[PDB]
Amino acid sequence: LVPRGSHMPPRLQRFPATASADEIFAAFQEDGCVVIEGFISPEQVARFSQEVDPAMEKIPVEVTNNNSNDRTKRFSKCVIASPTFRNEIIESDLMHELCDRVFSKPGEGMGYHFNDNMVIEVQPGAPAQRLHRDQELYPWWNSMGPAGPECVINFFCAVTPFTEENGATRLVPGSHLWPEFTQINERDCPQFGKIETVPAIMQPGDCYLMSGKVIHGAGHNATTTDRRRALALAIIRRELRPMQAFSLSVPMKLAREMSERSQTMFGFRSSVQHCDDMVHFWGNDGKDIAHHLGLI
Amino acid sequence: GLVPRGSHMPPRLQRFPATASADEIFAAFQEDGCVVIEGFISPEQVARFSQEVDPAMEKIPVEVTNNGNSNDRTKRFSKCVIASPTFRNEIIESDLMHELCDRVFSKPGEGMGYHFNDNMVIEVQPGAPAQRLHRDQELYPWWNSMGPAGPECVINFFCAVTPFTEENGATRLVPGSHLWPEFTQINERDCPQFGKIETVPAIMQPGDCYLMSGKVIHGAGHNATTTDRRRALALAIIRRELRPMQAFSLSVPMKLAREMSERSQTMFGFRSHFWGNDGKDIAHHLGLIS
Repeated sequence: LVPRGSHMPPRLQRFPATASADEIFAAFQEDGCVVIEGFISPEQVARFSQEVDPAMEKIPVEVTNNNSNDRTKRFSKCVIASPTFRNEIIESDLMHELCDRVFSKPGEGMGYHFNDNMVIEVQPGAPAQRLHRDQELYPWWNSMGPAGPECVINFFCAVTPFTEENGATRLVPGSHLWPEFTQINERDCPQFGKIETVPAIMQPGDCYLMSGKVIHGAGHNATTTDRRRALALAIIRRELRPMQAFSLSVPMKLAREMSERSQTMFGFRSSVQHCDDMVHFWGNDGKDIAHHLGLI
Repeated sequence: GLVPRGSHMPPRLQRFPATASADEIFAAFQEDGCVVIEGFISPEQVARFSQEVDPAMEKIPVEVTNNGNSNDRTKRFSKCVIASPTFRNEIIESDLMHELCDRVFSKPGEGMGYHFNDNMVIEVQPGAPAQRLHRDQELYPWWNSMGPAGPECVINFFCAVTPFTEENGATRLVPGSHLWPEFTQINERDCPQFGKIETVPAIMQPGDCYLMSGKVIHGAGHNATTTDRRRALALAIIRRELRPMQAFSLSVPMKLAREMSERSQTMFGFRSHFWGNDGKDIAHHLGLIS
């Protein structure tokens, strides 16, 4: 708390992973983003960081003369690398309940799947990325405005601490409700230069859940020694294409050891949509693709 | 000229030979939302395709349900690559199809902006009820909310494998419905025009197709015949950002994938930055790049 008269920056609500999902969903609806403390346990986060570390050592640091991949290591093969990720982290019931509240329709099953599973290590000195919305990946989505449905949501987990100085993500709460969704540039955004943000200060295992409609951007890692790690669990709706071809690069040995909802998340199993007709997305001539892969 | 002077002029489908300019076909497609391409598939290849899928079509039982869904007295079959050499080696390698797909979907400097949604043999059986009027892009349920200012979602190259007649269940198209100001469900509750919606049959010979926008209202007609099984081949093509209805890269044998050109590998998801592999083309891991 600050002296009376100080300006108050935007509110980023926070809940323990033990709070009711409806009370966390309620804050997600208000602000577009919410911090879930203890989403991952400190021992699970430590084990995951250690389990992906040898792959992360082999990634070189990309340094360039301009970007968002400037001094940032990126690694997406978490299912292959980390048993704690594939056995425990993706199996968070709180994650899946919130995904259902966002994405799933009645009588249709899982309305969502994985877009990506990226580990990020932001090096000391890495610059701050432009303000943007994640749904800009699906370029038509902004044109539907705040009345549009959700494209994507992110559970952005802290693996090491997120501080203001080591570059914690800067969010714009309530930007999912602005009347018009433009790109954030001088030409297109009238608020440009005048958009107040709030960092997502978190401890390891905390995550923020962020709508694809919310304006955000990574902060500058101003430190001397802090290599800030994050795990982005990016989840899209059933009808959108994933940025990783998990079902073609994850081995069937790991597919056979997954639960049915994890197979669905990675495309080892289909989902049934109802269109006036029950339609399989990602199916096989009227059957679940899981039959053919030997998973039923 | 076309209609007797003074009469109401109904909707009509422009027709082009397959040797016409893709620019001339695409102008028609933009004006009306659909266009016939005569001879999209050659007579010899159409015949070889039908014969190659016939055993797959024979092992498909005929439902007689009266439940109003799209499978009542309608056979549907999506394993054309696996079943037909002519399909995978010849029919999908039409330069005109890709030139048209490139004008609908591709942006400069980003490669192919499209891939396959489905490859479906649709054989309407004698007696089949008419299907509901719909837009194909209702499969991506938010798209209608964007209106005619929205971008293109899906297009289908709907090819006649056997003749399409007014009497055997030819599709009834509503040209220009891609420009109506509000895209709603086509039913009594939601559509003010319901019951006063002008359609046209797509009359076609084996090898003809119509290219149709996902924004166009259409529906199969009733097969009033007693023996005419109206066989069609629907090549559905979507933006690269959208999920296919078939998991073609998990069901098509790698043996067939290695015989595809690069562009057909891309159509089926054997080649990729969507659908990638941790920063690299998935075709590397699959062993398809040399």
